[PDB]
Amino acid sequence: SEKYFVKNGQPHFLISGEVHYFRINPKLWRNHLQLLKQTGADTVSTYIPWDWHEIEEDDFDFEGKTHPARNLIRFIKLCKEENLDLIVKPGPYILAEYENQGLPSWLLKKLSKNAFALDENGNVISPDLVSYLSDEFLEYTFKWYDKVMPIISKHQKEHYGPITMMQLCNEIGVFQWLSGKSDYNPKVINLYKEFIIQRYKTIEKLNSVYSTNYNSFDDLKAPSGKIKLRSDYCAYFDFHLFFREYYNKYISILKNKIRSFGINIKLTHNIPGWIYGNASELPMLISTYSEIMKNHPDIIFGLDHIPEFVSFRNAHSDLACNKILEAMQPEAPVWAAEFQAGTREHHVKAYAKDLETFYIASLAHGIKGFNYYMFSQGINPEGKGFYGKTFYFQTALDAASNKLALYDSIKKVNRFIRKEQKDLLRTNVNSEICVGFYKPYFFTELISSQLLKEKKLNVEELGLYIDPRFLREEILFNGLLRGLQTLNYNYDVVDLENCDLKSLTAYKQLWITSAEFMDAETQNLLSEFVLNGGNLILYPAVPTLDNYLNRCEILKNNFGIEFITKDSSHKVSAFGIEDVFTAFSKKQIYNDTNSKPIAFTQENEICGIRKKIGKGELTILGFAFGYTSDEHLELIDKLVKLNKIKRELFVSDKDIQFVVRENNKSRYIFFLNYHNERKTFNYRKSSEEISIAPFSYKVIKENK
Amino acid sequence: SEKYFVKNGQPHFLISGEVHYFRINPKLWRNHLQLLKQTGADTVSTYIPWDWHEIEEDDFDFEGKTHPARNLIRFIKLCKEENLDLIVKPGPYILAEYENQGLPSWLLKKLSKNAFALDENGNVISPDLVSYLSDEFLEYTFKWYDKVMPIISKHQKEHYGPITMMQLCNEIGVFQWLSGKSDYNPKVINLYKEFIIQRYKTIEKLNSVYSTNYNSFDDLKAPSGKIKLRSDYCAYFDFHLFFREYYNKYISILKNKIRSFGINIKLTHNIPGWIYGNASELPMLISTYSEIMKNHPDIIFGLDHIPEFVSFRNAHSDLACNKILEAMQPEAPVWAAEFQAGTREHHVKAYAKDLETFYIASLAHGIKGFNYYMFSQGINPEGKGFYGKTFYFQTALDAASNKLALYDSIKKVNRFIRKEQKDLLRTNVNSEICVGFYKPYFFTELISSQLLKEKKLNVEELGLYIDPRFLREEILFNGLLRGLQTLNYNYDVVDLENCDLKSLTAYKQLWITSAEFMDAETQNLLSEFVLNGGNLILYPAVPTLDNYLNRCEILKNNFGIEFITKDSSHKVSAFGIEDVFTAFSKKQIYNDTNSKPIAFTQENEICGIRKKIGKGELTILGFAFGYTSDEHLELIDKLVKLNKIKRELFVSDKDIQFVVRENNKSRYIFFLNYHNERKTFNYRKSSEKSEEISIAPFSYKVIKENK
Ligand SMILES: OC[C@H]1O[C@H](Oc2ccccc2)[C@H](O)[C@@H](O)[C@@H]1O
Ligand SMILES: OC[C@H]1O[C@H](Oc2ccccc2)[C@H](O)[C@@H](O)[C@@H]1O
Ligand SMILES: [Ca+2]
Repeated sequence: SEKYFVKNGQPHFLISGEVHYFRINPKLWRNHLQLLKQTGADTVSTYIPWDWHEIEEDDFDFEGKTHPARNLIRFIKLCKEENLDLIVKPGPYILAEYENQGLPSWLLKKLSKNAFALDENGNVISPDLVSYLSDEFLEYTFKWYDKVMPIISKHQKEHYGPITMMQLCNEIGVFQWLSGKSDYNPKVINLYKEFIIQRYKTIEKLNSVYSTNYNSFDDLKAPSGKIKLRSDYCAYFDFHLFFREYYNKYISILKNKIRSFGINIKLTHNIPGWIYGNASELPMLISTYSEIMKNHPDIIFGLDHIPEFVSFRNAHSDLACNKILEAMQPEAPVWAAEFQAGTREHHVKAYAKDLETFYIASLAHGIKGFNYYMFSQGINPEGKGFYGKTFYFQTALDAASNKLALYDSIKKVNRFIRKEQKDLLRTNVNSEICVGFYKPYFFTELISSQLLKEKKLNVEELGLYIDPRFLREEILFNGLLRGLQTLNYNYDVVDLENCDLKSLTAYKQLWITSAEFMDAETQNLLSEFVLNGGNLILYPAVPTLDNYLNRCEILKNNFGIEFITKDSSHKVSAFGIEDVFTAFSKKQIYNDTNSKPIAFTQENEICGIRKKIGKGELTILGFAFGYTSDEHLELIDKLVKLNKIKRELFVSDKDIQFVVRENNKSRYIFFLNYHNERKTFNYRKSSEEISIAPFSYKVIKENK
Repeated sequence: SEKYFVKNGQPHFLISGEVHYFRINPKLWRNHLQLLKQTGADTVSTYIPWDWHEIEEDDFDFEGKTHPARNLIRFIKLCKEENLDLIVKPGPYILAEYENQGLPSWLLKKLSKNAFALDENGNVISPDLVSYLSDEFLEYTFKWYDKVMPIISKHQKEHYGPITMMQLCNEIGVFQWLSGKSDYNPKVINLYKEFIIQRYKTIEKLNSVYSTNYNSFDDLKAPSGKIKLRSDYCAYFDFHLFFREYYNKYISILKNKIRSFGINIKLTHNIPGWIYGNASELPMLISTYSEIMKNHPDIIFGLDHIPEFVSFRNAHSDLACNKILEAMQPEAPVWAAEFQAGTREHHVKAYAKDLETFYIASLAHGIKGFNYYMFSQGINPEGKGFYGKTFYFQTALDAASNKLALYDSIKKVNRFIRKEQKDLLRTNVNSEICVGFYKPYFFTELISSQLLKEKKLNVEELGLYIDPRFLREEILFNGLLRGLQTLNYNYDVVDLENCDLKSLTAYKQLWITSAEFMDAETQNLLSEFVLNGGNLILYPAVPTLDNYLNRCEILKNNFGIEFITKDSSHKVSAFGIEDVFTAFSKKQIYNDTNSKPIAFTQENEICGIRKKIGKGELTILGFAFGYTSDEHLELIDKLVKLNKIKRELFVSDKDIQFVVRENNKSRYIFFLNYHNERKTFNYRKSSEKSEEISIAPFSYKVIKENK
């Protein structure tokens, strides 16, 4: 049932280290590789920078003719001689704090204006930033692939070379995320028009959905500026859908070109979204790959994990990300393509004792492989660094292959992983809670994000009051998921899109965090789930609109629900918990015919009910809570206990986190102390008395 | 020369604990006070909530007649019996996570719409947010003062009562900051119009400064919306000046009213600005008090320190804040009105082992007094909690008066303080570096802040490239001040406004972080500083404009500087350091005349020079760096060594922070490990058998030397 990497027909924990040959003295290449191998790592990973190897137009150096660190061929040869597999990442974009993000200077000087990503006025967004589908960009990308891909092909495992995986490009769409700017290149906009024509067929159909007054598709302009009208929201929503198809068109073109060279190894991509040691925005980035993930079963996405520190402040980020990736990519192992080792930023410390706990927590949280990023520090050649001379700090090895504090932490964790991998990789957690992932709430990177300074989405101007980004960050990510992890309740996440009803019935509860809008297919799915015998917890709103904010009351009508939205105090009572702080004055006040009232406003109006529908159960809360008080943890605990869900262990200290991973023969108990306090506690199933240091861990094995 | 509290003509370390009588079973009040006293605390501090005591309009209970915990009079008498002095804070605002920020529900229901803070449309900003100078608000505030102030007066120290200090209101302007919404109440806009007429006298004079074409003062409207023209920037700048006068009028009215009750105790106010464990915005909030601090020498401002954790991620916040308060309030001790104990938010943990280090770091960083907030947890009575039933977590005492883990940390710190306070309060750090505090760069809370959502200031639209908020946050707060602390070079901060040259002349170096604008007074001051023998480090710009973005080239002309602004790679070389990443493509390129070139662009154009001017030295760098790379620390170190400034100690681990504090009698060495690593290091004094020390993660050592 578990998904994991395989070597010699047995479960294999992929342990990779990132070592940038182009940033290391080649006299020390062998020493770096030997020290990486001696930690128990099996794989080494690097970019192959286009700028570094196509030194002038149609002048390629892979042999160190012009600089010894351009000897890619020797580096590949050394990986094989030192018994490491190799991951290669030839771009065209590498990012990696490399000047021009890896594109050649000669290329960026030579490209015409229409090869660049353009703002709505037709101005170049950045001299760094090409249009992914530019004819000229792809032609030059293809000429780079024509040189590097024959080398990669010849050095595949198949041909007793070390190369086992290749990444296509790097964090596709990350520049639109960080800037909050869409590419309005006329070639992109023509592709958007085609998408829209393909989707709606006639202007009459688009007008009926958007409430627009176009006489033809010629009238239609790409959305831009703030959303003022529901028609602007509709247009921006489809513009988000378009970019997900656009990114699939791009990676498909690279993939087909790669396959033409007989490259049959595993293809990868990498997911950004951490910043300042928080990952609450990474689900938005995962959502931009929805069309890639549906159309490429053979491309493995891995996570870029950048925790920076390890404490209760960010403990929930990596679990929530790993669970959402599992939801979106159920047929591949959850792995970290970039797994923090040292720090990209000198002033943002990465402590060995923090990262060691992160590595063990990551195992608890279901990770099946990782690539330490950066295992080895680099020195930027010839000022090719965007920032200073040095690439990364507090790594396992400095750029001269000096061992640093993190080295012995990685060796220790790797030795544990190698000892346990055969059993540990085959373990899962017993989740009786399912949490719905509704991707359209996440489709906002051009209008609502932590990184976008401008707020292009203001739901109150649309006659709404539940903002999807507030819902998905504060009520879901930092609220429910943080709360369940803090309470040591296992959950799984399920992608509600095309979701199999049969997959939902294993769970005792399904939790849906709902705004005022939800498509017909999802309202029908939740209707059928409850009628067939499921237990649904739904808050803060019964939805009444579809994704285009047109009337859709399927779930409301099927459940016999009636409500009025009314203003009250932020505080409610729920299940006899007084003073539960809620996000909104406006709440849903429910008619309680055939219902049990279970939550009350300060004036005793009914803002939550329970109800039997068909064979199933409904709990509807007409208010939004996250986790910002002890009453929130009390309320989640009461909700979980409605359907008699139990934690695996009794642990005497509530502030110890545990994860029980089991298969038929083996149990692992991961204890995690995310607190600056030496804790002593005892545990038993639902002497045995253990002490854990601050920001530390303990793993116990039990045979069944 | 140190400023410290004095008790009976001796240095006194003010150690207070916050204990909310209104949130504690009154049968347990005495036990809370006894346990606070047993930590060596000398004072207890509490809000007196208007909502709690004026239970209905004109129905007052201070005696526990309608609820036992309304017995303020008994709580005061218990403070006296348990030998604790008392700080009282009757508002009218208390915030304190109390429903309606302390204002009575009956008041907010009764007030007419023109008592509230309004947006530009005339919509109520928040049902909890009054207009400070609303006639209706002040009439009810005065009726509240009429009942609580006679009690406070009767129980003052000079009448043998325990009350020694009183806070006026609570964090004035904290609501205008957090919403980024200014009050457009007609009372406020009318006061602004009077302020503008008084400032400019004639519409012609205002039009000459702003470059506007108004026919009369009646055509001038309060600024709103984004700044698009230099005229919009001028209007918003005067609007900021007006709000500083507005807050001074509010506090002046409360002060005048209080003094009429015969209340002669020390008056206080409290500075907000920490959020998410970072204080980089606090200097903006303290700048909103510029006019109060000039007009009220007798109101002592204290800091509200909320670090949440204690690591390299926030190590520089408390020192930079303590130094900036000293700069604005040099005649009073640096103290924390609210000094984090436990956590206001269940999900935001406060570890005893973090806060213990914070307490010791605060001593190293020159704190002279504090009020542990919260010493005692509370339980909100009668649904009065804004956010939940429980007030604070992980405190020294739970609501029931049980000792929690933090209790023994506070007792340990208090014990050291009581043993050492006689010498420690008198100790100075030898600062040879002075950093200039240029208040106008901070005057942006209506247009540019971490908390404002809609950014109104875009300097590029004004033909500028150096944003004053980016400068003061990243180049100064997270850059130079962070860098000096990390490198263990002592610095002082000086307010450049009405700054006496004689106060600058004691330093080996003055560091000025400059935007393209700076007033004529400050350009003249810095000119005279260098001519008379001062050593000035100035970056990233020679300014060429005044506070209204009109021509002012005084400093440029006095220093014989010629420059052109040119685009280049972010990276420069400086003092032989290659690949120094700088914030901007645009750099100042200086003529080499009568100067040594010491920094070069990628085209080897000159973007920094050193020169001798009169008896002084000038170092100008035409590029912006904070601390986002190792090269930045190398550059700060190089600049400091230009005048042969030395650290107090050789320490074998550069990641150990230290402060040496000394007087004639005593030397204290404070070592601070802001890192999750057990560190073993050695040290010795820079002049004149190295000592070895092992320090735990996130921990401290203090060494006392006699002589
Ligand atoms: O911290 C923001 C992002 O920082 C990087 O991405 C960029 C891309 C362009 C410029 C700067 C950072 C990382 O690759 C990405 O994983 C991360 O989420
Ligand atoms: O963390 C934001 C602020 O949080 C509080 O301020 C408010 C004011 C109003 C509403 C909520 C918090 C603290 O008193 C203040 O010191 C702090 O800077
Ligand atoms: Ca019904």
